[PDB]
Amino acid sequence: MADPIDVAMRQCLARRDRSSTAGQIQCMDEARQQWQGEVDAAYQRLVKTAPADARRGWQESQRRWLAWRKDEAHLVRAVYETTQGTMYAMASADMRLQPVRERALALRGAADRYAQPGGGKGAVHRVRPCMRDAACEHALFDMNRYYEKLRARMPADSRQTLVAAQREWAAFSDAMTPLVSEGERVDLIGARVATLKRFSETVNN
Repeated sequence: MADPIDVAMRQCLARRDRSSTAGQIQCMDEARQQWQGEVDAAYQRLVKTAPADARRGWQESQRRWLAWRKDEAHLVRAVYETTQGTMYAMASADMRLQPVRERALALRGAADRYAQPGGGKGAVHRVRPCMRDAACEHALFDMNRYYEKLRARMPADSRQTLVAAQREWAAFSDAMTPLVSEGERVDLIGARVATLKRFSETVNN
């Protein structure tokens, strides 16, 4: 079943008074704010129900997530201020929406797993090097490939915002590795690959 937030956004995008580009973006911005409320609520359930080791681990991940989001907004602006047109304005709005949605669903999945009998066990596990897992190694390889392509295509002024955003993303990624499955670890990297790839196809020097 679709989440009511996404059902509502769908209905919103169909509104007579939201057909303009500003109206479409406003629907997405309203959805993003609602997803941010679900981030905060799922994080609160998690802190109240998780075992102590996982609780501190997730608290660390959220501190790192927030710091990344703060600087990633600067990177989003630096990329899209070199663009023109409503296709790019829409892409930028979706850029802002999806990571909030993603963070909410991850927190929800953990809080649901910790809430049932047994599931709290094994919440924190040891960190194996990414290079043992060909899936992780391939995703990392692509990430650094698109990172370098993006860095080279950006105006010299904003390169420091990519450096800063990516560094805090990686610290967020590291905080998450002990708390999620190897598959989710790979998907965290794959999601960052897709963001950097889109940036590299968008920024205009």
